[PDB]
Amino acid sequence: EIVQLLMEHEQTDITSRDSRGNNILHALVTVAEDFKTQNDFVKRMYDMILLRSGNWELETTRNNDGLTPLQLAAKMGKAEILKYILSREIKEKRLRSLSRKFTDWAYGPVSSSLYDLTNVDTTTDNSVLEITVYNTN
Amino acid sequence: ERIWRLQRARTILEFEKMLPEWLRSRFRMGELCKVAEDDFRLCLRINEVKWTEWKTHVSFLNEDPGPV
Amino acid sequence: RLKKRIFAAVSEGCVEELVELLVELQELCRRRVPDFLMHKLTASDTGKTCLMKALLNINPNTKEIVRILLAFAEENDILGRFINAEYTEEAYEGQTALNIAIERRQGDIAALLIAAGADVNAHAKGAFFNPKYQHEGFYFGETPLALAACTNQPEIVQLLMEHEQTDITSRDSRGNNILHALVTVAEDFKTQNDFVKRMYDMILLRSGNWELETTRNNDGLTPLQLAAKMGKAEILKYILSREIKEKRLRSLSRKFTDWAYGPVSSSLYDLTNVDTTTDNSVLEITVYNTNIDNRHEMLTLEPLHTLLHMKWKKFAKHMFFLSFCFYFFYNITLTLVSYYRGWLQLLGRMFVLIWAMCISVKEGIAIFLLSDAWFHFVFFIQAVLVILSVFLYLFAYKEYLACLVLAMALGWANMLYYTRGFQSMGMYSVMIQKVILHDVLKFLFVYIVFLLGFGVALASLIEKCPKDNKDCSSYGSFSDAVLELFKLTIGLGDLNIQQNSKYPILFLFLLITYVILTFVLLLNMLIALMGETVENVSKESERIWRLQRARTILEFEKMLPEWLRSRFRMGELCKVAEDDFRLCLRINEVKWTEWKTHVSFLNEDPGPV
Repeated sequence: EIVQLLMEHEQTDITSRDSRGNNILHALVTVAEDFKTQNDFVKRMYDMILLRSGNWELETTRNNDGLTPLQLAAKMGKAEILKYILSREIKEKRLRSLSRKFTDWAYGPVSSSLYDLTNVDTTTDNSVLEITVYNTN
Repeated sequence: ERIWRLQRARTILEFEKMLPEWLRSRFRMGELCKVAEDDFRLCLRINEVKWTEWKTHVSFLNEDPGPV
Repeated sequence: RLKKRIFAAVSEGCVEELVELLVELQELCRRRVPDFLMHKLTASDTGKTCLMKALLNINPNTKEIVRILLAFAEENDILGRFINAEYTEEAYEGQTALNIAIERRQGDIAALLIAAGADVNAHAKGAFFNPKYQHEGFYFGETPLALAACTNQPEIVQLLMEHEQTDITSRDSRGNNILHALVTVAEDFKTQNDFVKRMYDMILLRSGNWELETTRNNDGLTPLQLAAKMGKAEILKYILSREIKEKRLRSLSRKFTDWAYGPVSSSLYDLTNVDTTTDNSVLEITVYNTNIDNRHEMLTLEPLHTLLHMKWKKFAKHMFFLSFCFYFFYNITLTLVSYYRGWLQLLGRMFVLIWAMCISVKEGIAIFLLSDAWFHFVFFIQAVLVILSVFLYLFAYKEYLACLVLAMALGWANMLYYTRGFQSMGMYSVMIQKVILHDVLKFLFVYIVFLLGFGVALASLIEKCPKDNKDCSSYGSFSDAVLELFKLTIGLGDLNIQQNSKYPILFLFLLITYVILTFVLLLNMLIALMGETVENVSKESERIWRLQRARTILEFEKMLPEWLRSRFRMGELCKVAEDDFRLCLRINEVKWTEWKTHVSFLNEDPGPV
């Protein structure tokens, strides 16, 4: 409710980066240590916030470490949140641009779940695949 | 199994980084696909099945349902 | 200009008024004849129509759009020529608006179409409709009814089977019918939550004939036989265990109950295609099936299990012990021969030759009809070596002893196959096979490469001059070095500070490393063994053992002629209502929990007589 209030307030700054360089979503990604401890409320908040901000600006940012919150999800052990971020399907035609998980082919129980490889394809200076696989701890 | 697949992945990536860009460019598993609002991006097609939940698909990009 | 506009108006489905004015414009441009407007509306690439595009692109407003389109096509009198249209593409071939509507799970629209003259018996013959590899394709049987069946849509099935124009017995391009398709689709109980059994039941209750299950596909198989060739289990329990209290449809139910005084009752079952009689049978098909790991649960059922037990208690045990006795005496005579190398010996040799020819030809026919079968090749190799020994015995050759002996030892090893009879010994032998297949081979391969490496190493170091004395040089010959290593692994090897060596320290170190590596390697075959065994030992042993038992039982049963078989038949004929005579196996079971009065029972007098 308070999040709804703040994002309804005009003086709010959504894209504000902290002294550590992190943004809102970066914090949440630091926060979700495990599914059992929090009963998975954070994914709901991530979803609500992205639905309340229809831009790619947030996911496009980099912290002072030079990493996307997705890249930060890799640098940490965030798993369920990552399952949500990669598997993201939106029926809303206004915000459908955001959903990475597409479904373009379906005759019945069979379907084509089409996914997005932008920063994952091992192309631009790092990748979720490379980052994770070469990560430690 | 877990640590084994981890090692497999790591060494797969080692081999993959051993290669140049042009060969790499030829071996790319990514298949570009169009998306609404003139949005073009790279994607990997997958095909899965679910027998339990029957949910009519209202949102689908490709009208003609087939891989031709 | 308009056609793309039509398809886009439908893809958005935002306005029927756009389509009202555009249909007015189409009627105006139709002054040019129905095929003219038909092609103007039709996509010439795939044969697709707007209505197809409509029931593909779904929204709340669709129903009104469909009513509009259909009223328009009716005013133009192209209603028949339009709706029944199907795709011209390869994969898409044949599917109509109805199949699209059902893939999108809209029943009321289907009712409107059927009222508008839709074709229910339309077949979908296409790559996507008749695919292979079970991926990138979907097979429902190539008729709309089967689609509703597989997709858990009972109401539509009731409608279709209530329509007279429907064809229930329609067979597809693959030769399958409705029931075959469902049998193909019953992959597992958990994934589908067992709705198909309900549909099978409703369908049979809607069709009071044996016609369907009496059919055969182009592969020449009933849906039941198709369930056997597949891994369908839960459906099969229903197909065999089928009890109907309804006196009108009671002729179908295979599970009869004619005897009941209380918790005790006689559940009488039917053996028609299962009694190993008419060119194949569910028992034979299943047992000789491959690529199915569910064969155990298939055989856990009441009728088949009891058949196997009844046959074992009838004849088969005698035949098994009989063959065991023959083979026992055979290999014993072989031992006597091999150890002592008058008239008795000649007759014994003749018996040996005859029995060897018998088994050799049996295993040859088996191979021609062709690792659970590992024994057949072993018996064959044995008999081959036996006849070879006989040939070389007559000839002035020294190799006759070798092949003879090898075959003899191989036979004493084959004795384990006969040890497979006993229950405990059965699981024991299954453990032997599983161990020597999975666990040991890794150990032996990797042990051998270690052995070769450390052997060449030791030999090279030992390559120092023996000084004209072979005894001074141990590990001289590579084979001798490997022998010393294996001897050491046993624990008889000679460990000593080597002589005629340039680097005795390195020799010792390499040797020790070989010992340690061998030991840990042994420890790791052990750890892998325990991990697999803790679960696979108990369960897999019993199941695989019973499977082998069944296979051998059926082998013995196929060895026999028809008249003896006819005398040993476990089937006992029984009468059923409507002058229905059928073969059956009586079973008696008990249930102490559910008290349900028996209203339906054939035999008035409740007793074995």
